Amino acid sequence: ELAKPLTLDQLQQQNGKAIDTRPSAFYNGWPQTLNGPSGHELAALNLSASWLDKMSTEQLNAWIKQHNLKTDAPVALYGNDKDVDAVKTRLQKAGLTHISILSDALSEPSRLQKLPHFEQLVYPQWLHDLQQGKEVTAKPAGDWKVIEAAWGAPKLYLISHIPGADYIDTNEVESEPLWNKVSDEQLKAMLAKHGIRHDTTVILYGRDVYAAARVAQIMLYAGVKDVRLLDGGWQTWSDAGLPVERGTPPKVKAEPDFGVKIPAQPQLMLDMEQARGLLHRQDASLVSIRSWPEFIGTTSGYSYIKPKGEIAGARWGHAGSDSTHMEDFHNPDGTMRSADDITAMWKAWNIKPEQQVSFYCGTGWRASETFMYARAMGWKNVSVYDGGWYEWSSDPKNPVATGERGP
Repeated sequence: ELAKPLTLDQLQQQNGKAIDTRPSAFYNGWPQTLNGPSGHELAALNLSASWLDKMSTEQLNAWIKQHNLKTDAPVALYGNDKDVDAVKTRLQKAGLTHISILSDALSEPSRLQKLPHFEQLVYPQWLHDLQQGKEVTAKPAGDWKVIEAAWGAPKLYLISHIPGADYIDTNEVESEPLWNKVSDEQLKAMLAKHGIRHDTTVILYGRDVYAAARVAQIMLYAGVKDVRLLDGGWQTWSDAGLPVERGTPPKVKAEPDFGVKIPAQPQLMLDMEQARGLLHRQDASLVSIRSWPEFIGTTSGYSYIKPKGEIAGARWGHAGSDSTHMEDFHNPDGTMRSADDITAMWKAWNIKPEQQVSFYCGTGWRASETFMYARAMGWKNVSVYDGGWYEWSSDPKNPVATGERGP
């Protein structure tokens, strides 16, 4: 059973921590109802009851230690009753000894904290409701498109996809020889074919978030003003049990006139020499979003990239276990991890919002995901260095760092 309830001020006086047991969408800032409260209590941690069946004892234990919860320091939970009880039970089994309810949680909307642009990382019920013609928070200001992105021709999309979702093949936005973005003229044709003007809202999802992210960032470069991602991609829609549609992509009405000159935001993409110029500075960071084996030089990550090693002077931004995973940015349900947590992860390696920051990996997909998360987090000067390791290392004169090493 729960300890004595605590108000936030009592919690602060007793040096405790608040834990928001709601899904991350609500933690991030999505209101649970129209004009409803937006965000989480100050310095709150997010442990969503919905993640518990995907977190082992080890995983929860690591999470407790990584957030500096002391066994006997008060923790005050909030959210719905059932989610609060589920969290309480696991935390008790993990050995926390002072678990209470935060009795005034969410009662003062003006004191809550949120992702500066949480509305860029959407969630399934929002998108269903949008589709159904309901009023939603942060509604698209005008026309909108929902689009699944994956490599190659539609595969899983044919079996199942989000109702009314188009499909983009990532090969429409990037190509040989270097898996850099196709030309400004080719993006113009791709935008037109997918019914996208600069003032069209685009919501992108993939089986893998980074596929969506990559399309997304390249559309932001071109000039689509309002581009967003389904947070956690397809598996969140699947998990929610919402309706699906099947079969080939339906006809989309083309938009032959984009309505501004492409690229409207060239600064969001950096070339080799721009990337080079960030290195060895405190006011900028060129950031490797590659697995640690990539980063130290054990492997290149890619069957088609012979060289091994890292851009010398690049700072490690974390990423995932191999070249096609992104665990270091995901919660157990595949959604973006807490901004406070990403922020501390990057700060430990001297990566900070006040710097000019550019992310890269082997060819750009993982860097695109981190780009979109930093955008949602309010980071004002971020980009992707497209060519990345494949480009960097294709010239033997570029400097390469190797081996285990710290900040």
